[PDB]
Amino acid sequence: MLIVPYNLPLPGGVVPRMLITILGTVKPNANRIALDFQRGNDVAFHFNPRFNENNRRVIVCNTKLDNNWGREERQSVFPFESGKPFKIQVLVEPDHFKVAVNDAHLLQYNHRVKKLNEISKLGISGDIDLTSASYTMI
Ligand SMILES: CO[C@@H]1O[C@H](CO)[C@H](O)[C@H](OC(=O)c2ccc(C)cc2)[C@@H]1OC(=O)c1ccccc1[N+](=O)[O-]
Ligand SMILES: [Cl-]
Repeated sequence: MLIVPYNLPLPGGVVPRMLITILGTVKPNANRIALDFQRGNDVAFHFNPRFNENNRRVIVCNTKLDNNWGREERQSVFPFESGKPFKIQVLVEPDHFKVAVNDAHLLQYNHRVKKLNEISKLGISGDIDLTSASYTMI
């Protein structure tokens, strides 16, 4: 078990066939989770489950450039449950991040930040107990 917020270094950034696995349990009164794939201060890929946005559950994805949030991509398919263990897998492909939760495909997010080899940190934060965060080459 790790202390959140947690920074996972991604040395030399990400590359196609890099599979990032995040294992954790959602806290019982969860409001939000965030994965932030960072290129310095920019967020190439913000993955943000929201448990209570207007009494709905939604996943918000976005990019932050020069400290400005861009256009949101939203997904109502919401595989997280308060109190339950999850696995998030982010598979880097040539043109998008592919996200599967609990071995079920969830969403794709097209690369807005092009410099994948400079996306050198993943921030993990929010209402989770973090069990592990790691990556491998498939
Ligand atoms: C102004 O809205 C932004 O949309 C951005 C993407 O487009 C980011 O999701 C932003 O999240 C943050 O940057 C953020 C929020 C809180 C903390 C502690 C750290 C970062 C932020 O999101 C929120 O603050 C937010 C708004 C409504 C419901 C739930 C949340 N939320 O889960 O924080
Ligand atoms: Cl870029």
